[PDB]
Amino acid sequence: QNTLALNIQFYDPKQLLSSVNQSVSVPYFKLCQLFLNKSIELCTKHYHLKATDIDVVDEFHAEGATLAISTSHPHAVECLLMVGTVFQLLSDVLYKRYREDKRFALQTRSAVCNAVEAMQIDAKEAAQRLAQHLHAKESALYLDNEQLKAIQDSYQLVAMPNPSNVMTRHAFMINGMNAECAELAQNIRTEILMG
Repeated sequence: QNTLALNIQFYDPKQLLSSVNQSVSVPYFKLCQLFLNKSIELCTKHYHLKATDIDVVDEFHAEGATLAISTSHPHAVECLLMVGTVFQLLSDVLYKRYREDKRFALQTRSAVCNAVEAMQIDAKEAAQRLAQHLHAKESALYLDNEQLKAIQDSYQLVAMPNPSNVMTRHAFMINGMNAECAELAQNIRTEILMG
């Protein structure tokens, strides 16, 4: 399919999304979407792509958000992973701020995936299935051999912990990133927050 997908989900161990008021959840989902749109804009700019080169499949809602990008675009893998990295940094700032203000907020988790041949599922479904097994602030990926080579020098990958299903037995947890990668993510987060 030549597609990569990014799925973001809230971590909600107390099932607060099952009782939160629409008056609070609607604006919160929109603020998460605005931060994600700002990440798309500056990450695509960095990789000489347009914001519209990333498809908004599902806007933020209680069950998460999904983005997709065609692998025909140069830097597609690096760009979508960076979008997830920057969004996760913004999400952590928002969560800490709202909790201090005793406002509703949840931590997020994310996954970037290509289609999974053994499972016969597409990228969107793979990213949704991988992100569902993550905990707060975690990020994971499933990429074909070629795509892994293009980013294993940028990201520090480890095997998934106590994997319980085929999707988690195939994925890698993102444990960290190299110096160039960390500097770029922080600089984009700073540009989005400051001004």
